[PDB]
Amino acid sequence: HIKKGDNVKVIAGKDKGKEGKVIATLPKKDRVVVEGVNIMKKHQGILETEAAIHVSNVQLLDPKTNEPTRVGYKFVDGKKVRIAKKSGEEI
RNA sequence: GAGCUGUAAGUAAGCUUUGAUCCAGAGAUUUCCGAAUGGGGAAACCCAGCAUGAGUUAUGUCAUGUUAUCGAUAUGUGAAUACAUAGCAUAUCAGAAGGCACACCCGGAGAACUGAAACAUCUUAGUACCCGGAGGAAGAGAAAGAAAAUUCGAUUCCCUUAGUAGCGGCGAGCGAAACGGGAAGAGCCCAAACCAACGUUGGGGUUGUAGGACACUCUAGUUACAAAGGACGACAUUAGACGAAUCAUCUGGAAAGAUGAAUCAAAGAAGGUAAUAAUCCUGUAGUCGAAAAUGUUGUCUCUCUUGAGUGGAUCCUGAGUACGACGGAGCACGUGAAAUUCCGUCGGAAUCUGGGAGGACCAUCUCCUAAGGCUAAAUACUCUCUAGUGACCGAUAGUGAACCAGUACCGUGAGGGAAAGGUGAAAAGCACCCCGGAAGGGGAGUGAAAUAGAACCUGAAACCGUGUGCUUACAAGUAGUCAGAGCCCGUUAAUGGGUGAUGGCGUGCCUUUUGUAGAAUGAACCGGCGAGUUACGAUUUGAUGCAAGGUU
RNA sequence: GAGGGUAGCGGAGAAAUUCCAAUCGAACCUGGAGAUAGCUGGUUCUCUCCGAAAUAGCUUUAGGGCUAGCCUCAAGUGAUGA
RNA sequence: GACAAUGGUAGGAGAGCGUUCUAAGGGCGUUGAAGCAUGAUCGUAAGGACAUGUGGAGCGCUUAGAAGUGAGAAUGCCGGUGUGAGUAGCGAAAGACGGGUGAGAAUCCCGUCCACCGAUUGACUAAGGUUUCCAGAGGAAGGCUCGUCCGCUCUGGGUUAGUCGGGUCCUAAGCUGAGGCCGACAGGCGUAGGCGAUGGAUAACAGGUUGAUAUUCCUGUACCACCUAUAAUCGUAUCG
RNA sequence: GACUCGGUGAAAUCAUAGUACCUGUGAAGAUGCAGGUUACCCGCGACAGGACGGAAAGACCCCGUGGAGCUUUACUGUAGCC
Repeated sequence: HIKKGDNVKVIAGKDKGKEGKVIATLPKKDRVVVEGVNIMKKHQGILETEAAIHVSNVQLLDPKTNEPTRVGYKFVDGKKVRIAKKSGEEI
């Protein structure tokens, strides 16, 4: 659904409306780490680190107008491509 | 199509768009024990022969293959004993052996407690157990039949006939069938007479509205029975792919909730997501896809293939069988007037002008043709698969087992057998300071909440403690009830709440008994669990529809 | 002392109903099996109306059962009750 | 608005309360559901509301339907916790003192006296057990008290054979046996042949050494079986 | 051993208990009922009369149309033998 290094928007949670770059992925549990989201404080001094959120809480913005949208698959070329729902432009 | 190195957090060293892991169909490798099979043996071990190979100056050692016992088939196959029909040796073999599914099927063998209010005939019962065959089913099956109609026409299963006929120390109890309505539905091959070959099957032929041999007119079938061995196109099964439609505001640690305005539907089945989502995620409706491997089939291929036979004198069918007597068993039917069907022992028929049956037996009539074999479909059952369903369970429940359970543990052994689920949305699992040898604890910090800190959701009663308002050391108490001063409080607001100087009355509860304070029985206390239910028949009452008719 | 043999409708016994894995007048385990019990014990919420018997006959019967007699609920026939 | 009825066991009849689930309709809940705790509330009974604290996600109402639908007794089953009660007991026996260790010593370590066994409580070895053996480090639980200690916990170690005891040697009892005999089925007997010590045969001794092994390792001297090459009898042997 | 101190620390039993005596009464032998008499609250060491004291659904006795073992000229069968 969301690949590593793509740009997404937080749709739900405590940081709703925060653009970031995915920098990690956990497909086994469906969780993804997005930079600047879910910062947590650990005890071991206090080392602040970023927690992983649910993959169903982030959306990909349109390339042209930066609008959160769903991903489609036209599959014209021999390799399938990700197509933005709002506009056919590839995401 | 970007991540990966099982459960599992870490600590490491590494692989991967040259496309890793992961999923599916085919191949390779596969130690030792175990039918275990080279010989032994206390299974998972020990000890050998033969052949061919490396190693070693040689011996010791090592590696890869072969050697169990019984069957059916070659070869030699000279003992008592001069045919020889003992043994005895080698060769060949998708020949056997053992193991499951508390389940279904056929056969062998075969109890008891119990009921009859005792008990032996009888019943429970041809049931349990044991053994031995199998097969995806088995078994049965092409009339020596059912009957009495102006007849039907292989077997099996369901409804009905019916709790009827009948059986029975005629007690207790047991218990049919044929007609009629349905599911399914095809039937064939041998022996014999005879015709050709030197106890191989070569032809010929298969039966009752009588057949064949023998004399006589004369141009389709398929390996699921009916004889059996292959070549040839299309659908499904075992990984997948695409797949419509939402944005704000308020309360929150968090929106899917509330408040407004928009949307998709051949998709409003469901499961997740920091709370209750048709439009956030995985899916659903619908529509596509198969290297290679299985199964079901369709086509031509392949094999195999002569049918009506008018006469009718002579010939043919299945024997120690059919049947009888004696002793048993089986048919709903206990020897009874017991027909029909079987086993052991003896005696023993007929031959188409024959033989058998129609509930003893005879006559007449009617219907069939035994003593050889094979045969699919309608039926029974469920280890274990792939989809699903529930006015079923929700941790003392549900399988003994929601946890690594037939495991802790118990027994020499065969066997018996438990207890144990829940932090949070996210480990964000309390850095640091202080008391202490530690354990533990008080602060700080994380979080929405730490009376959520892993002996971790909620946290009832028994039971054990601390503080306090009233009360008690002259008193005889199933401990309560009615009457009633003083002292301390102030509620769901009303003829209020707590404590109790003193007076009247009063010998627990259950079970069982003519009768219990009873010294008759039962309970240490608290919690959970724990006993007239269901399926087929009969009868009566209420309700309801129709009515000389009602209902399948 | 070591290694062996005899098993329950059975073994062993210089004999006691003595022993066969800590209870043997007939061992242990699983199954038929929820054997049978005319005998004991137990059997869970609340109100309203009515309300007994402990007798007769028969009984392989006497602490069991059956019919009759006394209770209750309905539908009926009418002074037939005291 | 009138008169008349209402004690009750075994039993008969009638009307109701509450619990779980289901179908329709209509409603509450993070502005806090169920459950739990408390109170001076309502109805003829079984029972029904309301407020507050705790709790943190489900649950009432109306009519009808369907039941694993109501607990104080069964010497009832399972779990938890009392009473007796700070009561009985703490499993044959001689100990004392001075040092050491340590948070903590009648109980651990070292030393000196004393006491007990000595056909033995001493020294070796079969069966059986199966790491209980050694060293350093530990004190939650186990040890009938204590514990710094341990047959307890953690980490790392320890068993050396041609000759000792068993296999490539033999056999008793007994147990299994190709063919074979006998039996409803299984399977019961049994010959040749095999298996089977508690017995027969059979080549090593004395010292030394480790925290833990010794006829095994080491030092010094032996013996048995089997291989290889080279020399003695100048064979009509030799092996069976 | 018991008894007094330090350490450790069970069991049978148990309807709730603020648990006196005498004469009488009662299902006929009362801590609990009637009438009298006596008794300030709470411990420790001892004795054993009674709570029909506590361990075992009384083995004696009688009942069940209940079991099991044994005996015989009880009934009906049977191995075996002639």
